[PDB]
Amino acid sequence: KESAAAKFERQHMDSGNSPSSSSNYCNLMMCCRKMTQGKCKPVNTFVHESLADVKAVCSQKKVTCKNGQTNCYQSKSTMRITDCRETGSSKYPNCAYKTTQVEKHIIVACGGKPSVPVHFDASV
Amino acid sequence: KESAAAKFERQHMDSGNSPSSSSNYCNLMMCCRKMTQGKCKPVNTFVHESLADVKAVCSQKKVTCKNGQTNCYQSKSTMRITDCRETGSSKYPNCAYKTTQVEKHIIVACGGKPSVPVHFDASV
Ligand SMILES: Nc1ccn([C@H]2C[C@H](OP(=O)(O)OC[C@H]3O[C@@H](n4cnc5c(N)ncnc54)C[C@@H]3O)[C@@H](CO)O2)c(=O)n1
Ligand SMILES: Nc1ccn([C@H]2C[C@H](OP(=O)(O)OC[C@H]3O[C@@H](n4cnc5c(N)ncnc54)C[C@@H]3O)[C@@H](CO)O2)c(=O)n1
Repeated sequence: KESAAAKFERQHMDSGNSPSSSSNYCNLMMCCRKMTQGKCKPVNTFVHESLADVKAVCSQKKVTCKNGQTNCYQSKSTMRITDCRETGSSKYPNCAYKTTQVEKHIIVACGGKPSVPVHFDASV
Repeated sequence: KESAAAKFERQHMDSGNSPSSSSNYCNLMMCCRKMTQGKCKPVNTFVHESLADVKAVCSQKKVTCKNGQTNCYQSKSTMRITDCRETGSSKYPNCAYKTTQVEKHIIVACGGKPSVPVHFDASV
């Protein structure tokens, strides 16, 4: 059972965050986009550019993926992205992430026809 | 099954939003804070201030609640809040919300011993 006071805190209190400064962004989105089911996905980047701008990376600088595969492409320009990384304290099922906003080039692996991103490799 | 290109979109794409402009803030927070289990809570306000600052309202301008109850209090200073309201297409179990950030005085009902917030009444 939950107190009326505890209920007010759960429903109405979000001290330290807001839609214009959401440090809980990754915590929310990783849960929402289903990357915390069964285990916490360790790292995940969210890209804030247009889908067409990202599909287009498949047409830019060919590079080698981190593991060595050779179907990766580096974006010509830096992109507005958000890095989500588990915190040192993160313990499933309470997956915790550090939200970091940055502008960097991205490298994805592309596949199929036409060639579209099917894996996010790195941010540089 | 889900395709690799679809998986990539679900995991890495969020054009039009970011930790500094989270228009999906409400959609995310209403689900997280448990206000969409069963049905979609119609309206809800999130307060981005310290718990101390919100509890302190219980010591401010006594006023009558919307329904006529008289244990309501209005904040002397404005507060950073976010109004979450269901949208036209919102229908359980797919709850959708319009996020609106504003700065207004809040009115809450206080109760218990000691007196603390137990209900959010309105903003003004
Ligand atoms: N800055 C970073 C660094 C890492 N990451 C993430 C993305 C990766 O997940 P995901 O994009 O699902 O990719 C993993 C899936 O992709 C596939 N995959 C891996 N390498 C591939 C390749 N070269 N070509 C095609 N598919 C590949 C299979 C695998 O299930 C994860 C592990 O590398 O780390 C990130 O988001 N931001
Ligand atoms: N702009 C708005 C408009 C509406 N709302 C929300 C908050 C209300 O939820 P909640 O705070 O749980 O309040 C409901 C609970 O509060 C209690 N309650 C209602 N009035 C009370 C009062 N005057 N004193 C004590 N408890 C009261 C019991 C009930 O379970 C909900 C329904 O009015 O709408 C909002 O957040 N922002």
